[PDB]
Amino acid sequence: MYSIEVRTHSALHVVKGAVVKVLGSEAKWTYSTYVKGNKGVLIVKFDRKPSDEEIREIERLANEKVKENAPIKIYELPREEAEKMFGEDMYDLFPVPEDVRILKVVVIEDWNVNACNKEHTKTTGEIGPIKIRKVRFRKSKGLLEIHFELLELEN
Amino acid sequence: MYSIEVRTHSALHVVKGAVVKVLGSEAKWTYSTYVKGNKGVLIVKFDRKPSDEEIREIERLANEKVKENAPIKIYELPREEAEKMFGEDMYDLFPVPEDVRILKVVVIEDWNVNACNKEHTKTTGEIGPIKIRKVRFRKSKGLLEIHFELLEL
Repeated sequence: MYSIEVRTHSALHVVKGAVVKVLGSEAKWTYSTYVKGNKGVLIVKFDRKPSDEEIREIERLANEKVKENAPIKIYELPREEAEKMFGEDMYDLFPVPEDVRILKVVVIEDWNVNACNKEHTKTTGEIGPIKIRKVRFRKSKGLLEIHFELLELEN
Repeated sequence: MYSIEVRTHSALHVVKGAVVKVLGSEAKWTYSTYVKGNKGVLIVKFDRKPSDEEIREIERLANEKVKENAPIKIYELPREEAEKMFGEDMYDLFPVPEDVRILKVVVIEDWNVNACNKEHTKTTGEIGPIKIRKVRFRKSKGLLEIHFELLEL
């Protein structure tokens, strides 16, 4: 039985994966993230405002991965042997400081790979249904904002 | 008489200004910077590889600002103050930590405004001629790399 913030934290990886599956490689770079209670904000680098349809497909794909109850594997490799095992993709827009040389790369098979040290749930089913509440595109910096929240319907 | 590093530091702001004059608003966000001796690397967020011509125009503009010997004014306002004086423009792609509440905004009139705490030269003339050695565009992250160096003699 995990907290709601650990839940929400894992959802970020799930939503990130769905964002990429719908929008493609152009949206694979995370700019930043934020978790507060059952609310989360994923900001990914992108160039346009997704149509309401893509947004729904993102949400549905996220929720679908939750139902699949896939395992969230947390490897803890070197840096390079993590580097050419997962590649560039495990990093965010702004890589981790060089004074770090032991990465905890969180992975969800064929979905998302990210260097993260926060606490995660063992499987995706423990996250629960995710709902996207607001999508904001910021032309200037070219950043896409995905606001979502975990739901409490018996979960 | 300033060091080479302080000179190079200042050139960054000059080059940044030139980069925006040529490429426009789309390139106003700095991703990161690096100074080593007389070499500098300005990485700005952008979506394309500038043509050889634009690169030259950047370089020429940069050097033109150096000859103008304009004053590099270093204001030091409390955080929320310098916000509506200079606006979002004084920041980089990734803003400064919230645990900072007193900014040193370096400015070059109608050229560039940036929150920086490094040491700068009083005027642009003390920077000297700037030379761009390599421009790299990274499609994936959408970042443009402007490598340059100050000249000697």
